[PDB]
Amino acid sequence: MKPEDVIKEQCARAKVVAELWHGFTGGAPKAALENLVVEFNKAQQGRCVRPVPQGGYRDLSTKIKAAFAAGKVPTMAQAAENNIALYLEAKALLPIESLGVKLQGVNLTFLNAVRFGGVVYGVPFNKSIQVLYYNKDLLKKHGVPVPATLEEFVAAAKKLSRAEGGPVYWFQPDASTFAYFFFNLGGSYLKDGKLVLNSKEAVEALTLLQNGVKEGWAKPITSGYINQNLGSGPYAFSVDTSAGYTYYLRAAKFDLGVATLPGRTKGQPGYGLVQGTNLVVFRQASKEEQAVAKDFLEFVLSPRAQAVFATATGYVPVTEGALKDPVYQAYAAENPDYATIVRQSRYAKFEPALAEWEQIRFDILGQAIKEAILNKADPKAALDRAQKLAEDLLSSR
Ligand SMILES: Nc1nc2c(ncn2[C@@H]2O[C@H](COP(=O)(O)O[C@H]3[C@@H](O)[C@H](n4ccc(=O)[nH]c4=O)O[C@@H]3CO)[C@H]3CC(O)(O)C[C@H]32)c(=O)[nH]1
Ligand SMILES: [Cl-]
Ligand SMILES: [Cl-]
Repeated sequence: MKPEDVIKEQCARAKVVAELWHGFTGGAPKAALENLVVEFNKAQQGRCVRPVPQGGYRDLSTKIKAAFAAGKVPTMAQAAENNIALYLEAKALLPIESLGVKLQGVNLTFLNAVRFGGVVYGVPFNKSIQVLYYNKDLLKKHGVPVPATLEEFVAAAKKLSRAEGGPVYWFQPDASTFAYFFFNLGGSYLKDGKLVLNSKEAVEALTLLQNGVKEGWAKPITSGYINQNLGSGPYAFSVDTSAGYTYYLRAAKFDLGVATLPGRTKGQPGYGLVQGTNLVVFRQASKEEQAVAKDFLEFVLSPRAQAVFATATGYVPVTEGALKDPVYQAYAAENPDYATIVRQSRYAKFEPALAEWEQIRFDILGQAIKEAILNKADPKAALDRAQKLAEDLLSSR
């Protein structure tokens, strides 16, 4: 009896049903969301949440845009900060504090990101941070400390790749992995208000990755997630979302390590990219649906819900109270990777919260990165093309 079957039964008997459109395809993220919902729906008297999978996040934004064109929107959806800026163009979003949802205690790294013109429009829900995954066994085998600096990280990848006859730093050639190198080389996407994709720190970041392919220390992954490719050739390291934790744990045939990111110096860890989503509440929803959403949002921000969701997934607990919950404490005392995830969440950067950013990051910036890595395009030429295509897209709206 699958949690989604139990939810279908709950919603059938309910007097009111708030749909929640999401981008979890399966694994621990989809399961944790549904177990949370089952427990919520049990607690209510004929008022229920119905999670509806819409594919991935890009499929979810496409289906939400189509739902507006049809005039049939869900009560709630997942939304990254760029999707919030898009939905605010249509004044489609209910301010969260208008429902009476208390947000005291929500980590300000997460709450500042959902605040637009001083108004909170989203509840942080599944917020990830990039971490350093590694092969504890392969580092021990060659006497290599877990690198704390970018310099150390490059040296380790060179040493281990030479020892093992193959590139040990695995990466997707995408905007998320670029962001780690960009940010920690001192890059910023906004210069005096303007989006800039071809800055010298962008060129430096893409050049480092392309040189790591050429020098035989970096392995581009082109088919599936890094965790779906383990087993083929030697693996030492990747830089990847904390929501990958359970997928890495299931796939790895070696002893898996999680570390804080290599930074410019030992003074501080490297910044990680914040990914994952907020829950938003649509204005088009019925007052009765919005009251369900208010209850469900106060449930999701409860310390026990935050403790169960974060320990099941490797998402970052979004509240201070979650770290004080005994279920979280018992997990963390048995598994030091939860503390390492939280520690990394202190050193956290976001991508621009622009309405156009989904298209930009995938179809323009993502594409320039694949052109340089997979087709050996000059990094500067590839990013100059991305700059002009982004400038054309921004000016057209
Ligand atoms: N639409 C839109 N997408 C965005 C934006 N910024 C980033 N992203 C995408 O969000 C994923 C990170 O979100 P996160 O919740 O941290 O992680 C996801 C999955 O990544 C990850 N996962 C799933 C299966 C698996 O084998 N391994 C695994 O790691 O687990 C989670 C549940 O699906 C990136 C990765 C991507 O999905 O492949 C493309 C990128 C944005 O601004 N807009
Ligand atoms: Cl493996
Ligand atoms: Cl990308």
